[PDB]
Amino acid sequence: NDEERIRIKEQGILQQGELYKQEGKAKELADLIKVTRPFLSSISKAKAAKLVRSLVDMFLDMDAGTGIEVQLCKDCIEWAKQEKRTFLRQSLEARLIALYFDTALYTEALALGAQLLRELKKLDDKNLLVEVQLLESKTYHALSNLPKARAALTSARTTANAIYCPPKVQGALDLQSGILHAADERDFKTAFSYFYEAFEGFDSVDSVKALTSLKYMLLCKIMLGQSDDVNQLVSGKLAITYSGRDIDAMKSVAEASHKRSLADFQAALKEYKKELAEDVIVQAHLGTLYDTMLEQNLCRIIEPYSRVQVAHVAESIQLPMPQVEKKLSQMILDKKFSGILDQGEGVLIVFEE
Ligand SMILES: [Gd+3]
Ligand SMILES: [Gd+3]
Ligand SMILES: [Gd+3]
Ligand SMILES: [Gd+3]
Repeated sequence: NDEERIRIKEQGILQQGELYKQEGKAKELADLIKVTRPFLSSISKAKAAKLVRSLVDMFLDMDAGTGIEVQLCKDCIEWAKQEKRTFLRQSLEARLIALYFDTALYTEALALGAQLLRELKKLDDKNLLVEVQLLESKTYHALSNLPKARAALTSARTTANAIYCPPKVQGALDLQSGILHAADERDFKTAFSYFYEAFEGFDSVDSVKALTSLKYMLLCKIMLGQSDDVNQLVSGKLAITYSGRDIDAMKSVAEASHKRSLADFQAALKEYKKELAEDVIVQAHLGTLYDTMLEQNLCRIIEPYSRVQVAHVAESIQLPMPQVEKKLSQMILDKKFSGILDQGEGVLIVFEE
């Protein structure tokens, strides 16, 4: 009866907290957290955290107002400390770091991260340490500090060597390595391998992450100029399943690339504004991707000529000529093209490769 009426109670609380979340009543849920506190002392420290963690998770998926969200976390952490529930305090603090990150509150996502690690490093069961090291790698990268983001991730993967992780943890580790080889625009080749490991690892487990990895595999393939490969990849038995607007964007960019068409690439950037320009990681490579498209299109226009009017190239790509001259002279300077320019009577000469 008493091993029983407490179990029905745990259900009760979660279920009502669940109901508050659905009809979006943040105030009452903040109250539910405050009110359940006495109760928590009648169950194991371990079952306790489970409950408290579960509820704050409910609060943070509510659009409750960042400040109110952050408050509620500092409140529960405060309470956890003034109650000596260390494991839970720590795991609450980890959830707060996550919140700061998703909020763009990055200097504090570092400050708390800095604290919690000192603690976590001096202990066993490094599962949480991983969470936090990867979270650091994420936040350092969000702040543009590549070395210290690479540095944090190397730790994480080293920690994850002794343990055997859940696929979703593994997955995130491969997504990060993926992101970070790509970030300096320097190793799209191995960046791709991580994204493929990530994809292989997220597939049938977490399929938003799964889609994201695939998408990024495609990005890299494009970025390598290997956008022919893109079809065969999507084609394969497992990828098809993942059809959507994200995949259509990549296929559509891949296509502009194969066709060497800037006009198509402009078209695809604006039809797929959401899937591309608004994707933090894609958006990172759009700048230099834009260059390749311009160059490729220029090469395509130039290709039949051994000597061509700059005005002709300019009408053909539809850009002001002052600009178009400037670009071609840069390609010549940078050994990106084998020709020379008659600034005088407006002509570009092309040499036998
Ligand atoms: Gd494998
Ligand atoms: Gd190939
Ligand atoms: Gd539209
Ligand atoms: Gd004359």
